[PDB]
Amino acid sequence: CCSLYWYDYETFGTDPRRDRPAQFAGIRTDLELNPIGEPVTLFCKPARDVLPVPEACLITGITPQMAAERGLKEAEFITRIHEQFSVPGTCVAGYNNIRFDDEVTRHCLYRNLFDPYEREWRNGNSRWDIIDMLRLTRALRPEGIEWPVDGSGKPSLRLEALTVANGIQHAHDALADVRATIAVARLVRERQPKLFNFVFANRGKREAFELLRFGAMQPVLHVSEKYASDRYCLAVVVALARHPRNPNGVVVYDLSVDPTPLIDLNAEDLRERLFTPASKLPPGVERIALKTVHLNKCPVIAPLTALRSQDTERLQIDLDRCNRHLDRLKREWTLPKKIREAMTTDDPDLMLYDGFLGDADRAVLKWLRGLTPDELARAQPSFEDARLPELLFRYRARNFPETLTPEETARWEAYRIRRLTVEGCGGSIVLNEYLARIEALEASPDLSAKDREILKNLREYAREIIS
Ligand SMILES: [Mg+2]
Repeated sequence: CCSLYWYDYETFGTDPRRDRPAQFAGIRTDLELNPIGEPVTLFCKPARDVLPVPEACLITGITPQMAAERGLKEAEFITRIHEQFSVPGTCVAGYNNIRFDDEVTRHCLYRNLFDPYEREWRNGNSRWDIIDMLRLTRALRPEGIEWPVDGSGKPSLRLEALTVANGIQHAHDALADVRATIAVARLVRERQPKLFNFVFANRGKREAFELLRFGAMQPVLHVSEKYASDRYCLAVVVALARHPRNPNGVVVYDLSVDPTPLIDLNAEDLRERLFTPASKLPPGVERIALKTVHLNKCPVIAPLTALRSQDTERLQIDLDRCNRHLDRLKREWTLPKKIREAMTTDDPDLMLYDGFLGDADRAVLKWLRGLTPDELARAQPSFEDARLPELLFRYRARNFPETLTPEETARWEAYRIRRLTVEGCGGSIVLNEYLARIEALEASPDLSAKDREILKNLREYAREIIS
């Protein structure tokens, strides 16, 4: 008895690690994509160490004042989301959620004393994202769907362009985005049900690994944001090695690129070119066409035999050339080891991926969360993980500031102000940039009345937050 929970954030900036959520929209559906129960819509009050990015507030229309006025404390905000997410059998899905919104969720759970991952895998739960399914559909079975292009003819998967081009539309608040996501998913399910079921059924770690055929040197299709839109985000790849550090990474080679440099260079030169940003490569030297597949992120892979002859022709795929390159790679006994060889703080808010929680810590965290604000002030717990002490403090200071001692309040105030004002103290943006970016935006000739009010609100928020 499983369900799909579709969601989206509007946030105060584009850095999931540092910029906090402002709005959440959620809609649960059955596996037919028909809604169950009511949509959820929540605002999150910004804690008093938050400085939003001006441009984001203009795009969303959401000021810190609006969020404070209509929202919940972050603890309750995330607890209500966590409730919906952790209902057994729930697959939590969205549109580009895995590489953005889910990171916002992980960091938010983390700060608020939840395990960042349990909602993703316990009690039959899982994740999904439709963006790579759409990339595969457009690349491999585009029939029956209008694939929009922008003004200069470049391909676009933007939610609004896609929905209008296919006549399933009906502004950018989170709720409209979520409903448009569900509708786009329905459209794929209707026009290409077999692909839809293939991608969905194969979305998990185990199943994605199996599709890679590691290590039979079998070429497969892989779609990714990292491959060029001019090639429909698709490449013919082969899995060559497990990633040295990331246990969920498999490194794959784009068989359209001459592998001579990968074969000929030593481990030192290979590491060098592989860590040189493409912009900084010398002239005549292209990049090493290796790419990491993150098995835990619902990567989309299909067998080479999914190509019909019109698809190969349409995608301008040279199978012989790929085969020729594959032959050369099969001959190198040492290549996997060489690849693995070539590929090899402080702030608790920035240390989510520094290590996993123990079973013990998880238990004390749960107990602390069950307490009332008063009980929580008296707790005096003991942690195995070194990150949790300071982390517990900020959680109390942000959501329950009336619960602090006089000297605790002075500690919060020192941290709070220097996060708001000094570079590298947690925030993506500090007060002076915030004001400078407000100035830049104020100088433009094409501000709406609404834009001005928002920029006015932002000035007032900065004035108020430092007093
Ligand atoms: Mg979104």
